[PDB]
Amino acid sequence: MVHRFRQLDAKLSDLKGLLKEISSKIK
Amino acid sequence: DIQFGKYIRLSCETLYDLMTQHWHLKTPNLVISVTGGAKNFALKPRMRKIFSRLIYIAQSKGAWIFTGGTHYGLMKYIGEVVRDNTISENVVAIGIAAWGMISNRETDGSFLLYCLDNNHTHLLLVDAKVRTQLEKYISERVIPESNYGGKIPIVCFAQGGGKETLKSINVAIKSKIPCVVVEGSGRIADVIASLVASSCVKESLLRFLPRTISRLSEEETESWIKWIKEVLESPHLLTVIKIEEAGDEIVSNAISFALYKAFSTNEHDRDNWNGQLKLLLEWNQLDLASDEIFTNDRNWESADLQDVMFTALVKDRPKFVRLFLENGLNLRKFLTTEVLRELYTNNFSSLVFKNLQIAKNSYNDALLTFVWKMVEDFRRGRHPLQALFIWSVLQNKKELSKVIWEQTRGCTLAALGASKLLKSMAKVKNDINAAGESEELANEYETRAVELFTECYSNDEDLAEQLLTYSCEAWGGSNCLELAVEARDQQFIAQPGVQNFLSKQWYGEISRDTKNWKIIMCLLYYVSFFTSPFVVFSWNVIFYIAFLLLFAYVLLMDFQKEPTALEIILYVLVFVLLCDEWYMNGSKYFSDLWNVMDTLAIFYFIAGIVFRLHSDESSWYSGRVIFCLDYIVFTLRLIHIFTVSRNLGPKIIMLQRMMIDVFFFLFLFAVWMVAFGVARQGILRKNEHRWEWIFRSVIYEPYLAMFGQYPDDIDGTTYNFDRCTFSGNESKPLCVELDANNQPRFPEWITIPLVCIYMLSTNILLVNLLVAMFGYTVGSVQENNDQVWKFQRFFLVQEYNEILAWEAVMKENYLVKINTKANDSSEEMVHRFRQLDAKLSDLKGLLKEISSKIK
Amino acid sequence: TSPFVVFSWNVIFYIAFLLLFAYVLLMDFQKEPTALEIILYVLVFVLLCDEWYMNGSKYFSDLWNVMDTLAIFYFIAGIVFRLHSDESSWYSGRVIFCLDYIVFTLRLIHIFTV
Amino acid sequence: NEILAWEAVMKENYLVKINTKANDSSEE
Ligand SMILES: CC(C)CCC[C@@H](C)[C@H]1CC[C@H]2[C@@H]3CC=C4C[C@@H](OC(=O)CCC(=O)O)CC[C@]4(C)[C@H]3CC[C@]12C
Ligand SMILES: CC(C)CCC[C@@H](C)[C@H]1CC[C@H]2[C@@H]3CC=C4C[C@@H](OC(=O)CCC(=O)O)CC[C@]4(C)[C@H]3CC[C@]12C
Ligand SMILES: CC(C)CCC[C@@H](C)[C@H]1CC[C@H]2[C@@H]3CC=C4C[C@@H](OC(=O)CCC(=O)O)CC[C@]4(C)[C@H]3CC[C@]12C
Ligand SMILES: CC(C)CCC[C@@H](C)[C@H]1CC[C@H]2[C@@H]3CC=C4C[C@@H](OC(=O)CCC(=O)O)CC[C@]4(C)[C@H]3CC[C@]12C
Ligand SMILES: CC(C)CCC[C@@H](C)[C@H]1CC[C@H]2[C@@H]3CC=C4C[C@@H](OC(=O)CCC(=O)O)CC[C@]4(C)[C@H]3CC[C@]12C
Ligand SMILES: FC(F)(F)c1ccccc1-c1cc(C(F)(F)F)c2[nH]c(C3=NOC4(CCCCC4)C3)nc2c1
Ligand SMILES: [Ca+2]
Ligand SMILES: [Ca+2]
Repeated sequence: MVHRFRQLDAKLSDLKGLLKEISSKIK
Repeated sequence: DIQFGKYIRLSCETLYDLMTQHWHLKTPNLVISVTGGAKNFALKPRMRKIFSRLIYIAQSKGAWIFTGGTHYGLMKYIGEVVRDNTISENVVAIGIAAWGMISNRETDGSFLLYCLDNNHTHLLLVDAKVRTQLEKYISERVIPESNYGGKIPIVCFAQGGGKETLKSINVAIKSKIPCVVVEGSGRIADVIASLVASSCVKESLLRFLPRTISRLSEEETESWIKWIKEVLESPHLLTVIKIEEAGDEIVSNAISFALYKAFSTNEHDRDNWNGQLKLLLEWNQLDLASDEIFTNDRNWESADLQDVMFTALVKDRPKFVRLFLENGLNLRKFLTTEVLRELYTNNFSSLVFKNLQIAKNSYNDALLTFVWKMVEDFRRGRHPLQALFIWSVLQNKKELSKVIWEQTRGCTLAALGASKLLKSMAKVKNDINAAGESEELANEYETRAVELFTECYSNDEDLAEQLLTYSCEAWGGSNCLELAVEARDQQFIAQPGVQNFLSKQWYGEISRDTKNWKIIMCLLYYVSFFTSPFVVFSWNVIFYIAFLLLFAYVLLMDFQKEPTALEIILYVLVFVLLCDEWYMNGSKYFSDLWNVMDTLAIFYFIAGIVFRLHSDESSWYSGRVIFCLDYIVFTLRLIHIFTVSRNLGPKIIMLQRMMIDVFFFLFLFAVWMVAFGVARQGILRKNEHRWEWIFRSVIYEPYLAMFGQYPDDIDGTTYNFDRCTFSGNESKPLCVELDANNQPRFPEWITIPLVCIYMLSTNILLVNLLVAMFGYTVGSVQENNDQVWKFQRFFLVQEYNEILAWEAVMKENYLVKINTKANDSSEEMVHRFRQLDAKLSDLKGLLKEISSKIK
Repeated sequence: TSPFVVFSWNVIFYIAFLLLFAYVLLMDFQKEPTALEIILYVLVFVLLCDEWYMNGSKYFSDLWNVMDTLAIFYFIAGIVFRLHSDESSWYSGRVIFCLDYIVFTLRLIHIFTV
Repeated sequence: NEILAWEAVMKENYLVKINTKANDSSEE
């Protein structure tokens, strides 16, 4: 499953990047 | 005093002066349960575990414990645990109680609205502030022999919240070094744990303690929120035992972390790092110390560390030893004559000293005397690393022994020597657990050496043998292989590499595994063939067989009155064999059975010669008989000779395991023989006055009965009077008792069933049972017999700079492999999911920050 | 006072008793009881007294106990035949003693279970 | 008396060990 959980972290990283981008947008 | 105990009963520092001298000694540490005991407390298993571990730690460190002592809830259990531990440094449980809640009050008085806890050793009466003042004074107390920079470090434990608990927490926080600790579960402790805004505080307080708040007035709850704000101002003093945690030694970790944080935040002890390191050394905290101190590479040159290092060696903290070595430390330079002298003179247990005495006196060995004289030389006032390893292993320090062994250059040799030392110490047995641990550690070191040698042989087969042949280099009298032999290391010698080396040596210069029969047929180029042990053994076997043939010919065909020259040659050959055995006399000649047997044979031969030379018929006949008896031993020596067959040796060795079964068989057989023979002889014969015939008819005939012979004088029809004699003036058995009519008198219906039963028991049942036992025995011990034969093969065969660096490289690779081996499996994911929650927490924090930004 | 030593003494005494019984049975068995046979009777009754102590427990529960009672009964019956002073009677008494000797010897199997 | 208390202590330790034994594995 380590192979497969590995897939999960990519979604979290992309979501964090988008969150930072939108935070820059508002401010 | 009190009966169920001194009670000062003072009103609201001076008490401490009297306490120190009159009653008990000073405290390296102190612990306080600030939270009071509710009328009803939830004593779930986790609380019980936490407080039992806390009490055990207090006993280990020897600290006072402060509690109310009302005999309700938590304090009841703490007192019970304290009493049980003290009965089985010492723990002291001082208690304080106000006269308001005491039901019965009397002025050596005895005691029957709270009831005082019985388990508390001491109690104080007041006509809570006194507790705070006493804690403040004890904190302010200055002692020079303190690793905490003085101040007598104090830790306060909180289990359940409340008004009194919050007041106590606040007053303690106002004073410095409170070191408050709050557990996960509690009426108000959960609030504090969750917090680490008025609206959020109100929400947490309501959800965690809903009912009590409604009773409280608005102003009072506002004041409580102010108190909680004051507590929340400084989070470094607060420490929380999170609920999710379920590991061991949680209490010790929490206490150590809180005390370390308090010491670090002093703002004047921050510059000093030795104190922090010593504090983290007292408590088993490796990761925290490594992260805080050694990682930064701030202010230490690694030269002073020696001091701290010494303490670890005496306090059994192997992980800190490894940490010091990794971060830079020359053990060779640190180890000096003075350091070793201090280590051996004082820190060395005298029990091991007398045990060394007894071990040396009981048995003498080269390495035992070497280590003995080394330790005496150190005590009275050269490979010091070996001395440190010996000191560590002797005291049975498992982990530190391995850590030290990792540094020795003679890895396998050191392991074998340690195993031999442990076995020799275990020989001297006085405690079961001590001997068990000694033998277990010796076996572990043996297995480690076997693995290391497997790697050595795999990497380089040709030169791995040089390690076995390589000498000690001052390590000890013997080398690796001899050291393994002395400790009876069947596992080590039974591995493929050592057996292959032994075979290659025994075959000699002859090319190995050419063909067995070619070498026999063959019986400078010739010198190499003629100097091999195989050929020498073949020649000796041939000579012995020829000697047996000559002995038989002289004994049977040509044995005249006067010694003939051929018999003189026989004498010369036997004395030549005696001279050959003179060489082996140097070793434990009487230890083994075959050696004593050969000495016996030689003695019998010389006695037979003495009879031979008398020249009298009755004397030289007895000499011939002596020679005949000696021939049996001389021939039976072939069984010992042929233990190297590789096909017969294991089977021959197996015979040693059948002795118990043979003894049981013989015991039953002898009992039955005696019973049956006595019964029959008494039944069918009168008084016998010839001793020989008693045993000839009681023992001999039943013994023959198992070989298919059937008794004849048991049936009247079969019985024949020709063999027997009425009187004793003859050499044949006495006749059966007769009657007035001159006929046999025995009933004949008693003897026949008896004989049938005896024959059934002996001929059939017993032998089949023996066969079954032999089958089970050969099945059970088949594998161990191979190891035993391989071990004896060493004796049977022996009867007739760059390498150091390469060993270091191989050992370094092996150590790197084994250290990371646990991480190689990586079958645990909890470790790894743990990583996920950090991202979610950071994302939630950023989300809250951006939400604050917009609003 | 160790049980090991007491057991060793009892085993030695039992072996000596067996030797004495065999000697009386084979070499010296005369018409009129001899003092040596009287000593043998005394020893057997001493063993009976010793078993009286173990009688308190489940004496008939185990096989060896009933076997020893049977042996004692056979011995006393053989005595009764022995004292009649008739050839046909004391010969049967000798046969009885011979049969009893088998049980007395076979008790060693039970004795050596430790 | 002392033996009884020592037995109680050992039994308490054993009970605490066994009760939390199922949680020790934590294979779920
Ligand atoms: C009076 C003499 C000259 C006549 C005897 C004839 C044979 C009975 C002797 C002569 C040489 C002997 C052999 C000399 C050397 C050996 C090797 C010896 O060891 C092994 O074969 C296995 C050793 C290993 O595997 O390590 C076993 C016996 C054998 C065949 C001996 C067995 C008996 C032999 C054939
Ligand atoms: C009749 C008396 C007066 C003279 C001696 C009779 C011979 C027939 C005896 C003497 C020495 C004996 C031999 C001693 C040693 C050996 C080797 C032994 O083992 C092997 O042959 C091979 C061993 C292996 O495979 O390792 C077999 C029996 C043999 C020939 C023995 C069998 C019979 C021998 C020749
Ligand atoms: C489990 C089985 C197979 C084992 C024992 C069976 C038989 C071998 C035994 C059991 C009882 C024995 C019998 C007991 C009594 C007698 C009578 C006996 O003759 C007399 O008693 C006459 C005495 C006299 O003349 O004074 C001859 C043998 C016989 C049949 C015995 C012979 C063998 C028998 C049949
Ligand atoms: C009249 C004649 C021809 C037959 C009887 C004489 C013997 C055959 C008798 C006398 C006493 C008997 C013995 C009394 C006690 C024992 C021990 C018993 O085995 C045990 O000791 C174990 C008992 C258990 O397992 O509990 C088996 C029978 C045996 C030999 C008995 C079998 C038959 C014996 C030897
Ligand atoms: C007429 C008498 C004096 C001569 C008999 C000579 C031996 C046959 C006797 C004398 C003392 C006996 C020994 C007395 C005590 C014991 C110990 C006894 O128990 C054990 O050895 C193991 C007990 C355990 O391990 O718990 C076994 C028999 C033995 C050796 C007895 C076996 C037979 C012995 C050697
Ligand atoms: F392998 C074995 F042991 F035979 C055996 C194997 C399997 C089952 C039973 C036995 C066994 C055991 C015992 C005991 F355990 F009781 F000793 C026996 N005893 C006797 C007899 N007792 O006395 C006799 C000899 C003296 C004359 C009277 C008859 C034979 N036969 C037995 C058979
Ligand atoms: Ca020899
Ligand atoms: Ca009995």
